[PDB]
Amino acid sequence: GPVWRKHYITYRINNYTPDMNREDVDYAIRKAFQVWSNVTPLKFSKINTGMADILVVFARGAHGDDHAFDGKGGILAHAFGPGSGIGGDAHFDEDEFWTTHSGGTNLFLTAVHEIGHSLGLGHSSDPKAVMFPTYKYVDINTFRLSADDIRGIQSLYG
Ligand SMILES: CC(C)C[C@@H](NS(=O)(=O)c1ccc(-c2ccccc2)cc1)C(=O)O
Ligand SMILES: [Ca+2]
Ligand SMILES: [Ca+2]
Ligand SMILES: [Ca+2]
Ligand SMILES: [Zn+2]
Ligand SMILES: [Zn+2]
Repeated sequence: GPVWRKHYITYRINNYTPDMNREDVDYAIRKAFQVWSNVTPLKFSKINTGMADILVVFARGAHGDDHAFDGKGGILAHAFGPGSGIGGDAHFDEDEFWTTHSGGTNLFLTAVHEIGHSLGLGHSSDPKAVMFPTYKYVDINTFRLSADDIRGIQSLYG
């Protein structure tokens, strides 16, 4: 599948969930990109204007693509693989309740998984991997990529 053919990648947060403090949204997404730059040659930068490689969106229901959201629960988020336009973009379901913690849905952990998709990673069958296809909460202050995640991303970059 496609991969980014460049080392400097930009992102942009299109809008903010009302579920969280703004600076906490900024930090969760930043930390989530950091998980992947930790183990690859990629560098991620947040821009506040113009076109970014990865647009970060909060939206509910039908939101202008072919991956409608489904209300609270079920699908939490989705992301497009590397490429032009909507490629790379990561959408988060506003009908979920995003948090910094174990309540509602953890935005950081979700974003790590979704940014894996934005970078061109598929799913792992290992329940310990962040790329396992089903959301499972782990403590975020001690989060670490599984060895399966690392081999997956390192198969694509670096
Ligand atoms: C359009 C969707 C069907 C695909 C999407 N779905 S998801 O919201 O169910 C999702 C989100 C996060 C995870 C996840 C798994 C492990 C750790 C952290 C997040 C898994 C599934 C996904 O796999 O990213
Ligand atoms: Ca949902
Ligand atoms: Ca894009
Ligand atoms: Ca919400
Ligand atoms: Zn979408
Ligand atoms: Zn997934």
